Amino acid sequence: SHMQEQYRPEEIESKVQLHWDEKRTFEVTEDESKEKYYCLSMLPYPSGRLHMGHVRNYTIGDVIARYQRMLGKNVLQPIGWDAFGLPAEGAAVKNNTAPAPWTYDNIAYMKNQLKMLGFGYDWSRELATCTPEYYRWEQKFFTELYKKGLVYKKTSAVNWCPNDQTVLANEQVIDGCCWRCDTKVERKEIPQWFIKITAYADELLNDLDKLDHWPDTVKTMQRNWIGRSEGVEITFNVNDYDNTLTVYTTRPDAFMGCTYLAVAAGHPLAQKAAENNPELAAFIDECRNTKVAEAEMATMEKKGVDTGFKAVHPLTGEEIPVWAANFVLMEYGTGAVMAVPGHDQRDYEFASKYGLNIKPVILAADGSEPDLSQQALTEKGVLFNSGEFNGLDHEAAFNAIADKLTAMGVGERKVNYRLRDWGVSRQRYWGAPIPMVTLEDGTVMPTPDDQLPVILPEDVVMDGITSPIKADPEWAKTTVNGMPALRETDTFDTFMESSWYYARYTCPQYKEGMLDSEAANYWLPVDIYIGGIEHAIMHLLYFRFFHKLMRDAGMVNSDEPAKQLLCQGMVLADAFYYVGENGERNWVSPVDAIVERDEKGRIVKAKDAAGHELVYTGMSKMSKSKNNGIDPQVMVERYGADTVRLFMMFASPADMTLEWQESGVEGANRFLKRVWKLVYEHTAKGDVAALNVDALTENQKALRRDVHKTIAKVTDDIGRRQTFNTAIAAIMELMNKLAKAPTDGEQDRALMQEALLAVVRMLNPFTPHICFTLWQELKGEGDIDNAPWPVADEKAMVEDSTLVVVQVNGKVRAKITVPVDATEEQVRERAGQEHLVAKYLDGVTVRKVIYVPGKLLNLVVG
RNA sequence: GCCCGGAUGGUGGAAUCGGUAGACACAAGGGAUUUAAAAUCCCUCGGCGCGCGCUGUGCGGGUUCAAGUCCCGCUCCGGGUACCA
Ligand SMILES: CC(C)C[C@H](N)C(=O)NS(=O)(=O)OC[C@H]1O[C@@H](n2cnc3c(N)ncnc32)[C@H](O)[C@@H]1O
Ligand SMILES: CCC[C@H](N)C(=O)N[C@@H]1[C@H](O)[C@@H](CO)O[C@H]1n1cnc2c(N)ncnc21
Ligand SMILES: [Mg+2]
Ligand SMILES: [Zn+2]
Repeated sequence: SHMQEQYRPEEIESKVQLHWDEKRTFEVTEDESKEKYYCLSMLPYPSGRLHMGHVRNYTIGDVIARYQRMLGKNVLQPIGWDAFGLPAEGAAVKNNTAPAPWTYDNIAYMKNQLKMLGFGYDWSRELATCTPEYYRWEQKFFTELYKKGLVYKKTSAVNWCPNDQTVLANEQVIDGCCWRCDTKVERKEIPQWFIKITAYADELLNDLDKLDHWPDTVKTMQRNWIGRSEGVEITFNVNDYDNTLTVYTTRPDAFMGCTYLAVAAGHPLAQKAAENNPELAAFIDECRNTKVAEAEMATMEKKGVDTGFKAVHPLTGEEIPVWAANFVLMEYGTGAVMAVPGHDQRDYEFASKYGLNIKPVILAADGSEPDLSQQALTEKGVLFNSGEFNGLDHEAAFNAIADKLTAMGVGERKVNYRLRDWGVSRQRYWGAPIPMVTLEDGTVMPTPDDQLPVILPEDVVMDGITSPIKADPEWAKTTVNGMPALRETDTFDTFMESSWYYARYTCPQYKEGMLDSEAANYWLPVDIYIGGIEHAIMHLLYFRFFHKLMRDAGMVNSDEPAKQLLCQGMVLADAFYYVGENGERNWVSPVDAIVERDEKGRIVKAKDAAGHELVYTGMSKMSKSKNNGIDPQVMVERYGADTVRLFMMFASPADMTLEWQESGVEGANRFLKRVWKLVYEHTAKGDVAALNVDALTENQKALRRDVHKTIAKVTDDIGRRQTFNTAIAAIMELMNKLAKAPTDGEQDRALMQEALLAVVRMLNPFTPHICFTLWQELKGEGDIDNAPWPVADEKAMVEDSTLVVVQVNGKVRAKITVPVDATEEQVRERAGQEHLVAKYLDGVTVRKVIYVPGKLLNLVVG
């Protein structure tokens, strides 16, 4: 029980971290007496090392968790591991191991790094998603979803390197060819399992209105991703072809100006025409090189070839040419469209290139015929050049042609969504196996309940090309309904495990079912959910979707999983690479790469310690993929966890995208030494007297105002705003004022006790290790972790005056202190007494006066 | 391409509901203690020409008494784009 002069983190931090582990401070149960607060950070993929992206996410959470703990609540802050994934396979092959032990090594290493950063997690509720204790229940749930009719199998496009005969990911393809071998990747239609997320398309879209504490950035992204759309599916007939063509459109009003139809590459009409036509056959085989990604679909030049078959326009009775094209999506809509080039900018460029007919049917705003020499007229208006449908407005023209095509019996109104169904089949090893069984009959059915879980074997060896569970034919064998059967070798998408980990944290050792609803509904829904903006759409839409499925199974009460979403900004860093000797992308770290910069700041050249011409790919999010992550363990060993934690929070507000930099860490270490020095000098003098409230000087009253005003600001900045940089900045101001304040008399040292006890509590969320020690030295009640959050004294914060700015034609000339209860006439009189104000008022008249109470006075002058 | 964000001194940022632009820090320069250094404490710090005047928040216009903040048109950079997680 003795404080050193010098602040030594290495001696303090490890000793306090053991105390938290041994006393089980952050381990919690479902306490009915206390108020719950579920503070959830998104669980990491165990890549190997942590990086400053991870540190920002998990400090932000731990700040809120420790803050909410000090408000007197039972705070659950869990931590787990999204263990399944693609990187584990490639790394296992490269390092000559299996994917399982590689993943458990990386979990072990990262568990240490998190513990040394001192995040108050509930380690008794730890989860690894690659263990069968976890994935047994999602398998069991998948079979339940099949029996409800929410699962179905269909053919879907997949990236396929033809030589190796393996399914590649989107990341594994680069610049057309495959990243291993010099051979072009091709689209391959392959049967896969899907879950009907479109069944909950409206509910996912509509419930965004109820999420008031989610940011509008994420909500509007999810609305646009789902893309609910009311329109008409119009059917056609073809001359020398039996099968009809159905097309979707939101603009049936412009149907009479439909000069041609565009068709997707993988449409069954195009296959019939390609038998005789040699150039059309070459176009379809060229569309094999089209990648499975919407980025490369639209960015490329919109090419096309005439099919030959002429579709009959049902209303006009005219033959129109069907065309193949590489900008028309297969899975969105039917496959084909009703291309109106006169009133669509995408179709206009297609019609202008190939010289197709451009028919105008919609009048302009003024009632005049449109001018379609330069561009299309996307706007909606009155019809003309459309037979019986002339004169009608957009609302009438929508209904008229819809009622006509419903009456004719070759058309119907339909609610189409952009949202496609969630394809969950993957053909890799390191994943939870899909519980489906193909019998010797030929019939497919779910794996029965007694045979679950379908355990993935960890003890294996991988060649790299084919999966071990696929390669060995003995694994698939089983016996269902008293006959031979072959279970599904496809494994789940890793989003499957991340779509219910939040629920399983409430009851992670529960052997009887998927969720213990007593425990689940106590904690759920999640109060604050903290992740990257990267997961705005993909994960967060599955996350919610899965909650609604679990609700309909009677597992959980709430309609939504998370109350508040806090999407922190991506921690950015530069990313370099060089092409290998066999076309393999070797990403070099920024530390290794020597760089020559521009005068503005941009990068021009990029060498490395070896000597390769590196390819600079701009700033990008820290990740092991691009090899630009910065390990915090170097800075933690040098400066301490608290220093690194405080710097991450001080550099920018949570939601803002930060470019990572080393310059700034020294300011945090200097600040903590100043806090340590002020308490050392204070406590060394001795104990303190009781504080006399109404016996202070004007300096002492003003100082105590700034103490309680900081408590009000820091409470608002942490609680409501999550602007931790301004909260920390506010405390830095107070510490500078406390340093200058003399602590000679008993009233000053009594004030300094209240100040330091307040400042140490306000810093505890950010820098918990140093504050735990200083709390004992200031002689507070128990541990700082469970100690109460400071409440500001409204009597202490009362002002006797306020600053008023004086402007003359919107430009500041003087500044004055004025009493709070002061009229506009008193402020004008005081403002006139200033010499810089009266300088510009002479020779001219006061035309208009603008006065903001207690803030600003602007004099408009002629 | 499409959807969603971002840009403020040498650098990260502040200004919370249209109202003092640059709080709080880092880096740099000079001064002070110091056996020299480390460590600590001071001073200066957007630009152009003074105990003053104009100008200044990525670029071009606009509204207003007042714009970093609101409106219209752009540039550049990030995130997602359905098999990275
Ligand atoms: C639920 C599941 C789908 C999550 C998934 N397992 C996952 O994302 N795993 S993880 O290892 O990549 O990250 C864990 C957390 O850290 C954030 N993060 C990652 N990189 C950065 C960065 N450069 N900057 C800021 N934050 C980053 C990320 O959003 C997440 O909250
Ligand atoms: C006045 C011009 C009318 C225009 N010609 C039109 O009908 N466009 C379709 C519809 O209006 C819109 C719905 O999002 O996208 C188009 N669309 C529908 N399905 C698809 C698809 N599979 N691929 C590309 N676009 C599509
Ligand atoms: Mg700049
Ligand atoms: Zn290949």
